[PDB]
Amino acid sequence: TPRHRGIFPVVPTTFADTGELDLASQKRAVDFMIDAGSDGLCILANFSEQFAITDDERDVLTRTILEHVAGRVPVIVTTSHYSTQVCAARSLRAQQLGAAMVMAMPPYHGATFRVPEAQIFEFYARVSDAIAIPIMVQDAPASGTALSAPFLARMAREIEQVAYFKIETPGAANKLRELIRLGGDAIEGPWDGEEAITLLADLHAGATGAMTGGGFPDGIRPILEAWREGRHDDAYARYQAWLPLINHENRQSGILTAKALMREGGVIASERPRHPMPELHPDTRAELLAIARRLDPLVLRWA
Amino acid sequence: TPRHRGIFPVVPTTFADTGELDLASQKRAVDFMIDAGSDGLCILANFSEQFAITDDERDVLTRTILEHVAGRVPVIVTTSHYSTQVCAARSLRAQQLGAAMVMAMPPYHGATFRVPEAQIFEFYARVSDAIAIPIMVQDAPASGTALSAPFLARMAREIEQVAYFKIETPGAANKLRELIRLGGDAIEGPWDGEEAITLLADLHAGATGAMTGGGFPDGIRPILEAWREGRHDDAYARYQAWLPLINHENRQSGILTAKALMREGGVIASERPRHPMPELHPDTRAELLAIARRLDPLVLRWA
Amino acid sequence: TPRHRGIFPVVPTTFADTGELDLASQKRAVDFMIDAGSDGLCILANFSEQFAITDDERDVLTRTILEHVAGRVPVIVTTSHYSTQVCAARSLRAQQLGAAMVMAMPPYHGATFRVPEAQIFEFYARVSDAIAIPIMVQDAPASGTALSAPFLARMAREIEQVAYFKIETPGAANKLRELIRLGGDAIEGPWDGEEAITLLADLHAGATGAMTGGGFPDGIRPILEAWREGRHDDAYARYQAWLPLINHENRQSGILTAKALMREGGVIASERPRHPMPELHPDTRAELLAIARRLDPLVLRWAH
Amino acid sequence: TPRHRGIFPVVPTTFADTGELDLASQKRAVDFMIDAGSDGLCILANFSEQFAITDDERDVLTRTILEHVAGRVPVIVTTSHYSTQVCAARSLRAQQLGAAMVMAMPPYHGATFRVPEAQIFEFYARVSDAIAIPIMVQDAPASGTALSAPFLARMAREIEQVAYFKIETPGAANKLRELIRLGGDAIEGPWDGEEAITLLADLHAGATGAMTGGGFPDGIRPILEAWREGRHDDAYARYQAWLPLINHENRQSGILTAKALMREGGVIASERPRHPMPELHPDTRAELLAIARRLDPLVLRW
Repeated sequence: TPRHRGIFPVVPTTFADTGELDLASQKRAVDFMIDAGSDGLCILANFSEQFAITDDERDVLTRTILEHVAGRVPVIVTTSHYSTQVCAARSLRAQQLGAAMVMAMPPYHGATFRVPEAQIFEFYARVSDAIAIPIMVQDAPASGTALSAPFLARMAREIEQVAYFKIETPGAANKLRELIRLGGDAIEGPWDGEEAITLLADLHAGATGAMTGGGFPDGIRPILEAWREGRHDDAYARYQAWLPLINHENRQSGILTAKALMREGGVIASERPRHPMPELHPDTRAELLAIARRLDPLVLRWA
Repeated sequence: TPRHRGIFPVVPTTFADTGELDLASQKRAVDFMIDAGSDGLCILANFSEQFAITDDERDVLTRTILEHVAGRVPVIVTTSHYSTQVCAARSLRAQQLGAAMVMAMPPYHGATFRVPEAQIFEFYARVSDAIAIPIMVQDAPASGTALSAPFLARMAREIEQVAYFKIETPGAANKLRELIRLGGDAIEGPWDGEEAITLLADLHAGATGAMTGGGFPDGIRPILEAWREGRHDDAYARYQAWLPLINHENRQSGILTAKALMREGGVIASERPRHPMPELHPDTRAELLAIARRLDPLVLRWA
Repeated sequence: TPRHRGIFPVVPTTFADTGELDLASQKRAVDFMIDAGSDGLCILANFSEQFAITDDERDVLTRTILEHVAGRVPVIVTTSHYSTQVCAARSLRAQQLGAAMVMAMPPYHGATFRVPEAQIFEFYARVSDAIAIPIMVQDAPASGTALSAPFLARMAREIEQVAYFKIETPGAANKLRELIRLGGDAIEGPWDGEEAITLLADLHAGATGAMTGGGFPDGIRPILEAWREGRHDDAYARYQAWLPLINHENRQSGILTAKALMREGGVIASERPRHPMPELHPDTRAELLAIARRLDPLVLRWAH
Repeated sequence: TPRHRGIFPVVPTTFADTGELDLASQKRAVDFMIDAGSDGLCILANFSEQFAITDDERDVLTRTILEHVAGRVPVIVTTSHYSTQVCAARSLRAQQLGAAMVMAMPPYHGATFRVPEAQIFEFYARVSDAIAIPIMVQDAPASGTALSAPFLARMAREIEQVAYFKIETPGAANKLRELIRLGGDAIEGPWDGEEAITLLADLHAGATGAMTGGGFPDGIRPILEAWREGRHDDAYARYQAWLPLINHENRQSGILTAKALMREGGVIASERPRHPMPELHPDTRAELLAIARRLDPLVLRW
């Protein structure tokens, strides 16, 4: 039934050492992630350092990546913004350029600006009225906004284009179960995230998609395939094999994991983050590569 | 000795009922606030709904307001952004269009993306390198970032343009006390904020400027002048008279307090916030105007 | 209509200089606060430094303060605890010593340990099933726990003893409006707190009670008097006169406001908090007494 | 050269189904965890549901557990409390009953009551003046209190009994690197926690001790043994084998992991938490046992 399933890794934003956008590295990283087996791509998400770029750069990347994907895989464009009209504009802007789906945090700002449920509902309702592609609601700690399972289900049933969900708050597996139980057939895509650290538990709960990091979709995807085909022991086997790398990305190297792997493999030219995000500790990067070389991922043997 | 002191109210951003920028009303709001006796103005701050406007709208508002002010009063342009290079470029642009000062939060995003002290310092150090006008460090809850007084004085002594501070975390008076003690004459501008709810205590602590709401700066300003010339009983008198209005702004009508008074006074065409910020409860608005009509502020008798 | 209304200020916990309980100063403040015109008292709340005392001191203070009150005014005993059975046992114990009402935060601990709505409901339902006195649900920032107006109203409808509420979260006035509309007759006591900083807005919203600081109940009570008597303009004027002192308590002197006023007024022997809560800044203490001496509060003219 | 190192798992608090203390199961739990190779034990911590018990239960549990240990292993008693004198008196009482060490969060309450750095320093300095056993500073998210690495290093270099640390804030490994460098010889034990989820990275950073869950210390301890012996590939191997179980405890079953495993293995009579802590979802419990039964833990053959 669902339009979109599988692994949809987050595309990192590639900068040159000057801090400017490095679009040549950007298309190569997309090509690798496509060649790695991704069922799709999510762009301008938090692992893309979206908070560190400008509206103009955000426009450049939505055209650059979408035109370079050329229809190979579906693309999820992250369009989060406090203003409803801005988010609807970006979302409509994304669909015209060929986006298959838009993802949006609830409206929020910083540590103190929160939006009541009634206006959060209006926010997603009006973005849904503006576009013809489905909306993925992001339930992540960065928003500091509580989206209960009953409220999430209510939006999927009462708002047409609300159909997908990225549950990455603590206890996502239990929340995924309740989201599916309460939303019924309006929950088209209950997905998890957080670099697939709880993927095994979430697949038990009914997750049909995973928004992972971009470093090694090839290493994670067979877990979902083995889960869909009922090969649960193969699922635990691959999960246990790649869990130390997943755990290192989730806890140590963080956002810069994919870029540090893509740079060591010659996929992109510079793994630098945009200042002032701290760069990777040399030992943290050393341990990341040590773990990654026990698993032989495509990123280190692609260029 | 210092370049700036007094009352520097926040200019709200005036939208049309459709949500687009209402530049005609935006110019009227500036002229009223200048006519209310404001020593200066600060634009694109939290009470300007800056988190709900686009980058293009920032540049539109920065030029349009800095052109309409025509050097009458100095203007602080808020340029906060996570990226160091983006904030520095906005800060240089503000300087080129005639800003007397720039205000920037520490780099942050949402509830979870924080920056360590070392990189925060580098952030302000690099923005100071790019400009020749003073920088106002903002110490506010919205950033979720701890900026200790030893670290704040650290920056004022060892970063060239860092000389002004807006203190509005809880216990701001006692923080203003410790900041002035550790920093001395390097603390050129120890200012307070939060709509001047704690102004009297902050004046005791040694505050020389106040960034307040934009609705009634004529009501608050005599307390700074009365304190400037040692009339602390006159200062208390005007503080007690206007504190119920200030308390209603801080606790009830919030960001929209200024636009509600201007719209009632015919100063602007629309007091609507940009959705999804909740609109004022009708009782909250009536109670706001009931207290305002008791004190005869210029905004209700200007058009 | 309701069992209780009016001002219900929080009784501070009086320590000696070295930090042990000063029950002698503890009883004098109780007498003073009743002299100042309190419709009732709340003990062991946040302004009582309840987080800094032991379980044995909690029972000592509950037994001592309730016996010294002698039924003069109703007493709300704060019984908050993470554990359902501990809070329920505390609330039954308080009821047995003469407590008129119990106040309980939702179950929580620290910055990270929270409780789902379904178990918060079960928490209060079991605390209600254990006692025969009203329960006041505390909606305050300290718990870091979201309690919506529909959830609070549902608890008031479906859980017998849940009938009072202390709304202290931001936007308390409009939340009181939504609570009363959704809860109806189940809302016996929609009250506010936060030292009466938002009282005038809250009285507009329908607030029938206030849990304030204990330093100057005589200063705040006339606002609610004039409000229940329809003298709206006199309520504003009284609110405006005492607002710089309320504001100084809310923003500057904080918890220690009541103790600094009671110490200076000779009501208690020591104002000091229990370490490591910082002591009052000298300037902050001086500005507190300066503002108070403009208002002639009983705490600075109590001869007992 | 440090007094204490190795694995010091948290002893959960065993309740009855009714909610009362189940002391009979409590002693069995302690005996199993000692049987599982624990270098020491930590009691009344967060995985013990310390926030759900009263002071009297706190005292009764400290007496019962210490007496049942009889000095077989060193015991760390968690004595956290906002009040300095209350924490000092708890730490002294723990000492007189034979505790080798005390662990204390910085003073805090709920989501809004924080203590400035200077008063935190006085808090630990005063608890140190009152006792003659080492102090473990707990740097954990539950306190909502930021403790920088220079500050933690300063407390140990300048406060006598402050000598151990449990680093559970995010990015613990990189904070442990800085704390170890800054603290110098003054840090007797830089330890990690969080059920050993970051154990490998924290061993790289120089952690010499781990405060884990109580369900399978036999499964985690060989990781520390191999690392101290310099067998880093073996340390990774045992870490990978047990990481699915560690991950499930950290993210899915949580505090109830140890008790659920012990109840299944017959160690304890009831795995329930104290209400209103939610009970384990049955699917979460079934996934936990499925993973544990792939590893032959002592808890399922005790």
